[PDB]
Amino acid sequence: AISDHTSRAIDLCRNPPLWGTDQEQTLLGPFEYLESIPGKNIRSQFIEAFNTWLQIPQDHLQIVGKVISMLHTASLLVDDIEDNSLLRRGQPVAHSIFGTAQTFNSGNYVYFLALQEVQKLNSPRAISIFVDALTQLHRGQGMDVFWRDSLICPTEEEYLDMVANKTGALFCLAIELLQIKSTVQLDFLPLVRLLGIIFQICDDYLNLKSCEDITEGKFSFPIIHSIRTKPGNRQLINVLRQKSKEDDVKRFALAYMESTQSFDYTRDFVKILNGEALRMIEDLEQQGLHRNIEIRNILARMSL
Amino acid sequence: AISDHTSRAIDLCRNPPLWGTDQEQTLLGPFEYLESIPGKNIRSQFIEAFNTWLQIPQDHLQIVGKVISMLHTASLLVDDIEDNSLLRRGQPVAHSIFGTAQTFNSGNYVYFLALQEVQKLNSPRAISIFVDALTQLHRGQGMDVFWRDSLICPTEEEYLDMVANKTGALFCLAIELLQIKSTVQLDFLPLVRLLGIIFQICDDYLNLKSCEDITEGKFSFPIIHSIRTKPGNRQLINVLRQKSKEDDVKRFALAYMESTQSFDYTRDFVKILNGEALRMIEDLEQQGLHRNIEIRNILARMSL
Amino acid sequence: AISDHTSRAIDLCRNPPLWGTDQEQTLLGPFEYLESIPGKNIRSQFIEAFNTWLQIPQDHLQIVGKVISMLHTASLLVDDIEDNSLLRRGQPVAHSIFGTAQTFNSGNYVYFLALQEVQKLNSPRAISIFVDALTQLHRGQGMDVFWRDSLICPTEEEYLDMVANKTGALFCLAIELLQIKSTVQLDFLPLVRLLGIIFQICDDYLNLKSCEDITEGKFSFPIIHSIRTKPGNRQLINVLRQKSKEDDVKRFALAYMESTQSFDYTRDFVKILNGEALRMIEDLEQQGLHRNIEIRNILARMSLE
Amino acid sequence: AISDHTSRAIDLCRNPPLWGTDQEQTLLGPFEYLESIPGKNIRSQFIEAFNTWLQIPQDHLQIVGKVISMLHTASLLVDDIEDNSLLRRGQPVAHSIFGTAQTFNSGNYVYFLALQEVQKLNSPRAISIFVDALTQLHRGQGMDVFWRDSLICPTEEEYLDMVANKTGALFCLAIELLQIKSTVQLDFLPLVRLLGIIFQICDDYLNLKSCEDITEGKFSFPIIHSIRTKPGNRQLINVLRQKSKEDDVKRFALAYMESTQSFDYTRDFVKILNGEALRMIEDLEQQGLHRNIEIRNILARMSLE
Amino acid sequence: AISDHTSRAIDLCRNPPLWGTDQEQTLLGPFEYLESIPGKNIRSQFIEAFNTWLQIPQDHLQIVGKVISMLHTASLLVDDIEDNSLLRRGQPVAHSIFGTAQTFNSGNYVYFLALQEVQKLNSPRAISIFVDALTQLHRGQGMDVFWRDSLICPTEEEYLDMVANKTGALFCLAIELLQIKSTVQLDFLPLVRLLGIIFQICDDYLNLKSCEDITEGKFSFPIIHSIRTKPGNRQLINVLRQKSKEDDVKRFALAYMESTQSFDYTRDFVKILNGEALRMIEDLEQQGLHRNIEIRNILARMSLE
Amino acid sequence: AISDHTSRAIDLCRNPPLWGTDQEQTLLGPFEYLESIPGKNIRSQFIEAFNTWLQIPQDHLQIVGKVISMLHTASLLVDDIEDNSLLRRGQPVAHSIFGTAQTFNSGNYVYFLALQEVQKLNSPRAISIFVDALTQLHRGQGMDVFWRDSLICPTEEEYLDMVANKTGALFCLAIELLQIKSTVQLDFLPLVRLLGIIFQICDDYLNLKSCEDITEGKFSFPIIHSIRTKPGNRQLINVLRQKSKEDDVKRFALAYMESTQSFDYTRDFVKILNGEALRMIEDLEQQGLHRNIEIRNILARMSL
Repeated sequence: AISDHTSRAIDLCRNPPLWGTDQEQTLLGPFEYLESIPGKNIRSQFIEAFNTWLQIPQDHLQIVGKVISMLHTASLLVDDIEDNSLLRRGQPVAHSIFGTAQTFNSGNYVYFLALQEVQKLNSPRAISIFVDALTQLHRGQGMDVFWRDSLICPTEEEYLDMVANKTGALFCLAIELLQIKSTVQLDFLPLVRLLGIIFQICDDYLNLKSCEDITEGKFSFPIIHSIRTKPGNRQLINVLRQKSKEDDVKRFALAYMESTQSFDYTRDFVKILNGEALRMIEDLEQQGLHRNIEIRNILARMSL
Repeated sequence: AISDHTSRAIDLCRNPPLWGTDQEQTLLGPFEYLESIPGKNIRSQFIEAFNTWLQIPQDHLQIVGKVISMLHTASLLVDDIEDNSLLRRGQPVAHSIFGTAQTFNSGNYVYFLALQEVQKLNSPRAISIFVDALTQLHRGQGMDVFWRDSLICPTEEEYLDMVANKTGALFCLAIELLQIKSTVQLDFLPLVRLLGIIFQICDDYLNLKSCEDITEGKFSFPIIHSIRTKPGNRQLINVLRQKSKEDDVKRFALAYMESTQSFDYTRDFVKILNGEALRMIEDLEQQGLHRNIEIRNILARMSL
Repeated sequence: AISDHTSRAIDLCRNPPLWGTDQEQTLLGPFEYLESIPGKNIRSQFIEAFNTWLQIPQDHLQIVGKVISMLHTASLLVDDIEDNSLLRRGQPVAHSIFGTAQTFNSGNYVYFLALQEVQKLNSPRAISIFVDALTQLHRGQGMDVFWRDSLICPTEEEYLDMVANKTGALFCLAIELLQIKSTVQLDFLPLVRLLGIIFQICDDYLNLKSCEDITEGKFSFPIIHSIRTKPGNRQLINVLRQKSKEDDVKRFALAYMESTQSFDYTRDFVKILNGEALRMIEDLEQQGLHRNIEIRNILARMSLE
Repeated sequence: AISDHTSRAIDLCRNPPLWGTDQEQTLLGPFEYLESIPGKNIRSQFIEAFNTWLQIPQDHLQIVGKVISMLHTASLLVDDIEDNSLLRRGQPVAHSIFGTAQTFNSGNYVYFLALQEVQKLNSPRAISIFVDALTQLHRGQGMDVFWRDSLICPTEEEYLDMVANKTGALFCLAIELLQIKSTVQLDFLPLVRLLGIIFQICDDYLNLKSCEDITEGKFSFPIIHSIRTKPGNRQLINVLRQKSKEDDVKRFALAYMESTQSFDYTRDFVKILNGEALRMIEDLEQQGLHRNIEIRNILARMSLE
Repeated sequence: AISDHTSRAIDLCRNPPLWGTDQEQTLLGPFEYLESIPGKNIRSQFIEAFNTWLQIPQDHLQIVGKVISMLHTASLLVDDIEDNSLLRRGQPVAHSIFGTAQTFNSGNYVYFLALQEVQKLNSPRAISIFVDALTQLHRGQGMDVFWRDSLICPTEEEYLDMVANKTGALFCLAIELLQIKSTVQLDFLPLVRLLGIIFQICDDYLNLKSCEDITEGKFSFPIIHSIRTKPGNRQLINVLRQKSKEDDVKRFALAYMESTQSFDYTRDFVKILNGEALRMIEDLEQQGLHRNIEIRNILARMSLE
Repeated sequence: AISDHTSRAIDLCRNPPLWGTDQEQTLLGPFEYLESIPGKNIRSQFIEAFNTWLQIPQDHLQIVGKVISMLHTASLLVDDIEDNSLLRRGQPVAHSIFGTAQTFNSGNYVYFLALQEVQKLNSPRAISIFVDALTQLHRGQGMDVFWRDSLICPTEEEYLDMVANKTGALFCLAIELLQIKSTVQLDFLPLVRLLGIIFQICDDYLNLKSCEDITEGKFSFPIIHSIRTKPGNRQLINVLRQKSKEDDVKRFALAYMESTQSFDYTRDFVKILNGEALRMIEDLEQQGLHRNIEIRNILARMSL
């Protein structure tokens, strides 16, 4: 009896087995669960906005879109595990059904599957950009969680660097992966970085004053400004550390934020940055590129 | 002074900052904490033993050892936080001091730093092997977590394929990385897979009999044999489900496993596998290599 | 002194004492607590509906009703302890007030008091039926607990067999206890078994739609259908394993069940079973019995339309 | 699809299935686990000792022994669940492996299996005795649990009545089941009641001084004496209420009980009871029976001197 | 090295050091925490109301008010830690931030500081009243804790005597301290005792029906009445023993108390006591005192109608 | 019905009831338990030593002894509650049987009963000294607890004055309450203070040469000296913050204490103090008091 078992073990050692579809369906549970929920789909619009300038074939666009979607969904899974959230897109979080271990494993597995997808493009530069983007994203996530846990308020420059590490990396990688097969070889990166900063700043106001950040202890842009500009009071720190859900705490925080006139400061920053972005877009058009209605639509569609 | 700020932000957008040491130091906290504690360090012996046949320079050996050490330590962090452990190498786990999210981020960051290090060898084959090994490791870890959480006892074959995915991948990657700059191009992979299987089985035996697997609900070789030898008895599986810390339950589990004669089965299994490994070694030496005392020493060191 | 105490003990050994009323009132605490809360009382209507066909005297009817009520309440106590519930009939459970040991003891004591009450009828058949019914009830409860604890989804046939063991036994015992003193000696067992299955399926459906089963991790008819209809998807099985008390998880589970079309399956099942039950009722009446409005009313009260 | 399922359900309603061995093995897990552990088995010797006087065939003896063993093991399971114990016979309790619900269901199922086994003897007297014994056992267990939970110290007479209900019922049932087929129709009940009282008192003494009762907050014979002899001191009762696992508290409790001189009281009590039991035995032998060495050996084994 | 240190030690022995403020502020942490939070301040109204009949100077009034405030706050700290409370005056308890030993020490230190402040009035009678009042308070607190821990329901008379010791002592001491310098030398003590009893009963009523007493297992007036009127029912006692935090158990307890009709009993009790207090007030005014609006106001404020 | 109960309540208000013995036996229960265990009764010998000079009647001596015994036992109860101890005089602590609330109430009740006993002496001075001594004791206990729980190491002088507040107060009170009826009227107080400090230092020394202070976190004289010198190596501090009972965690502390040679420090300290105390006894002997060898016997009996 033991001889047959040992022989089978040795034979499998000589000839490794083949991966099956059922096991892959087991390992990709949380990923599919979070992918089934409909979303905003901003990155697809961002990608098709830049294709009027580049004009690459279709299959390359499909591959890039697939890679970006995979990476974004995996990042969402891991980030929700880290921040201890409770809802996402109006539905329960993935680890409220499957657990922490399964969700973490699924996210990492999706990362490496996405890396496997890039190798079929046959370009070392693609591997280089992929690795650098992933390193930047992990740096940004680590700094965000470190600041949240240690209760040390960052300055504006540190927060902007963290945001450029955490959010703009995917946009920059998506734009750089398209330029491989294009005949246009200008430099689009500053525009993409500015757009990422604008997007992140806009989604920190429209989350409070059309408040889960207070409940989760987030350090957002208006919160940082309010903390820094008036160090004479220590009520916002205590409110953030309490992690309360009652409406009284949220109302108090909203009243204190309104008192210090932070919202107008955010509005002015966004309006100056938007003007600079429009100037950047205009400057690129005289280098030999046609007008871009879609990029202006994307820029104007969000504003404070 | 909005225009003093906006200018700084736009300047950083056009010219990105540089990563600092005081930030990499805090992103690598748990990694260095776990690396400080010394361990068995078996992989270094495994690498040095195989170097007799390959005979490669020293810088390559140092690079490969560093990569393997980083991968193993990151895997240890992630596995410890997934399995809900309390001690590691006789000291408290790293995630009881720094937290969960910090350990997660440190592990992933170490993965991608190791990927960056491999890129310096200037070889696409290295990237291919690295990606395949990481995919295999994540597959194995996911299968372990699934079986443990949902309470199904795997068969012997499924457990062996799982163990090959989780454990033998690192050994195979380490051996394949050295062969790039080596002049002998035989096939060592079956031997490495068999050695990995032997290592895992011996570890599973030594953990119980010289009991955290009983407390954590792990499925091991003796536990699988004891459960499947008497399918009409449901005592061991219930003990695994309760997840108890009491010593009486552990003593009862050990007595029950001794009743079904599982440890003898494990010993005979390992003996046959060791005989096959020695025959495999002797087969290679007839193709034009020299006698290797180190591999025989490491093989005979762990006999049950 | 020691002599007086020893003499009293020896005398009590020779002549045992008599049971009192205070101690019985102490031992019957949880039973009276659960009995004081008003309920639906479907079994009384079930007994009164079949009495039209049998036409037995009144005293036998009172005795049988009392026995059935005792057994039902004791089973409810034990079941509520085993399933780890929090509310019954809108009120706290008995073991949230009296503890677990007292409730266990009271339930078993009521079982054996009910067995004592049957003995006064002077019929061995009553003892046989009582023993068989209690054995079946314990078998069903044990299988339910085993499946819930070990996390195995039963097949539809296994679930139906467990339901027949756990729920229909009381109905069968109630109907057979009446036939001892009746001049009608036909066979009513298939009808009562079908009625019990219909009762349980309707209760399972009405628990969720119109969600403590999701919180307790129970395996019901729609949950089994939803789990087995898409074996490659493992969301409902994980939701059951987590034992959540949040509303969003319950809403997600209900939406997922609606995606697989389980409630329609349950409705069609119940419709076909009701048709068969009406056919069975009509063939009995052709054998010499009268028309029964009450059985039709109790059958038509539970229509998932 | 739906038609086949409905037809199968209806057919199983008409023809019920058969119980399998695979499910009886599942339901009888804890019972077999506790049965595998060896024990003293005093009841077998108790049955053998009385058979010298009665001289009944062997098959009846085997049946009675089986029934008594089943009842004893089920009562042990339920008592261990209710007592919050940790070890039995040097091994973990059953509900530390299987849970509480499965153990309770197994105990009740074994009760009803034992009741089924009695029915094959074809005697109404057996059923009567069985029901009375089970009622007495449940009364005793309930009274013990109530006193322990509510922190009321019973008097000596109340404790002795509870002990007679809890322990002596099995001995009485065992002796009376043998007398159905015997030609000796004397009265043995006072002797068996006295023997049960002696058994329980000796066990209570040997548990502490050859201390889980102190950890479980029990009210035993020496504890009752120590509490009642000095009503102005409230140290032992507080120690019982704290439910401590430390050795210092147990040593303090033993020292305090030695200060009260309770163990001597227990020894003198047991000595007088043993003398009365021997007198009772000798009274029976002048009515026509022979000398019984076995009962004298059983009596003399339990001397606290 | 060791010839200087010794010199400093002997120097301190010959001339002791002087107590400093930076340590006194450390020893008075929890006291200032609890004193900063605003309160009802009923005792100030009680003192001001009785001053109309006495007409003493202002400095004495300030001293007496300070003493009473310190005593009340220290008692609040000690009870709060004894009763395992979680909230006080809508804010977290002091011992959840500063620890337990610190609050213990602060309470005792405030007791003895208050004793030191009474020595300034230069009167032995003040010391006598202070010692008697503190002894009475400790007796009452001890009896309350004993009854709560041992699970014994006091009778109405025992509860009333404990309340008189626990609550009325402070009022009696406050009135007797003011009368030292007053020129009116009648007996006001029975009225003060009646007022204290009324205040405690009203607080017990308002705590439940305007429920932490249920969570902590306290025995109050309605709870005692409900337990004692139906001694054969053991639901409220068990609810108290479980020490639950759920809302369902509290709702059930309130419904049970309403079934017994305890709140009407409390209301009638308070009404009759109020009438007697008003008659007592009117009796004193016929001996040569003026009309007192304030005492009538504070008496009519404690009406449960 | 209601009328009878209301009449009884009003009658009780008119004529208050009388205290009973069955209630005193319930509130003075956690105390009579501790009073039964035999002890060293050092204070009785200390009182009897000083009576060879004062020559007072017997009744006053009995009263003073009773008062001191009550105060000491109540202080022991409260101290054991505060410091979270497990044993006292080889027996379980009182609050391991009766709970915390009952023991605290018993201690305070005994304090006030002892105060009631002093009033029978008919002397305002007695009340004054009683109140001052109780205040000093509470100050000392509070300062110790604060230092122990806040983990701030004190210096030598503040520790010494805390000890004078905590321990010497009872000795000073006992001696002062004896001089009321004595014709001899000099100043014995500095001798009493020095004797108290010597007693405390000797007991603290013998505690580690006869062990639970390390487990609890007591700041001994050798521990204070060890932390003062070597203002480096935070191991005795941390050892005193792990509250561990393992032999190992204590096997080290004794070695670390012996490394700095604190034994010689304590021995020299106590020898100098003993010489000073002997000299102080000699000087007082010249004012006309008879030779007294009881005090010298009680000083030499506990001497290093």
